[PDB]
Amino acid sequence: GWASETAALSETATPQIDRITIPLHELAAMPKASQRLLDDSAFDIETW
Amino acid sequence: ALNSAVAAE
Amino acid sequence: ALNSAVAAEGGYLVDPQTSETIRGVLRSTASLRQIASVVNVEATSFDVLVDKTDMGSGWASETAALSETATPQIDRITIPLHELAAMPKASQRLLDDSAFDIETWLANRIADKFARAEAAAFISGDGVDKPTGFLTKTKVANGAWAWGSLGYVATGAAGDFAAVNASDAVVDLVYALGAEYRANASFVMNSKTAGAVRKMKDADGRFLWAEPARLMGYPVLIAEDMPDIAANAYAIAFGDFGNGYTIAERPDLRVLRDPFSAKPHVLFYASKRVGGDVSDFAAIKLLKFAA
Repeated sequence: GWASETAALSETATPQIDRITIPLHELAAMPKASQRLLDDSAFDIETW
Repeated sequence: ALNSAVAAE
Repeated sequence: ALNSAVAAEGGYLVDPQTSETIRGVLRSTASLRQIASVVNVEATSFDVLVDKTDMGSGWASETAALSETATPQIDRITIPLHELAAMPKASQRLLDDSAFDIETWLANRIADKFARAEAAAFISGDGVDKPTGFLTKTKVANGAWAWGSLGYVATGAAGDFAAVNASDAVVDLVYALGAEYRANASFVMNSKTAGAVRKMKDADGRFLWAEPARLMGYPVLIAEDMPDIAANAYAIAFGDFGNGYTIAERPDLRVLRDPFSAKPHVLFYASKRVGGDVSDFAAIKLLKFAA
């Protein structure tokens, strides 16, 4: 508030804070590749 | 004295 | 830029000049401090050591075999040294915008009010929390005078001076006070007992008493705290207050500004501490109006 030349001047306010939690999940993919296919093909499927 | 609002004080 | 009389046509340019120092009403400063014994003391109390009796002398003969003689007994009177506090509340917006030095103005005014308020304690103050004045000191009629009391002489009629002869109670009040105490002794009255004394006159209409306004060659302290002429009042006192009344004090005016409790204000707390009662019971006589 402003002020009154004759006032109690009470405690006004204070920011009530909030905590936001970033949960930090994991992102995972597991593709299955055949041990035949990974060996006999000409293409580098392991890096593809 | 007291406050500056009311003149007589 | 026309005339200064009307405000609109150039009357706002004239900005009236304020005073140099903020004045005040000038109340009575006659406070018994200039007639009593002020002692600086940094303690809780003050103990005067008086002698309530005297020794003995011999006039020893040529062949006398002189024996013992008296040696006086000694009274300790304790000055309690109470404190006197005042705390006005002043606004910070005033103190920042109020070009007069408001802090030292309140200091002057608090010192004035303390010098005025300790006078009533010096004169008619009681025991608790303030100096015990000389009026509240268990008066015992003169002639039957012992050490633990103040003497008085009585005027006669109940609410006035004596009808047949006046100015006699005053003069045997003077000559019932002791020879050495009258070297520097003073009357203490107030401003409307002094008026009633000056209004007394002889049978012809001429007032019979002849800037300190002394009475019969003795100075007069115009107090404002002794009672006026009542039925059993003690309106006029007289004596050697420089030996009779001991004021004990600290000669400083302790000021603490308090910006925290009253938060938009400043709240100067100023307090000196001062005490005192009678020290020599023979040095003050009183005027009772009883009989």
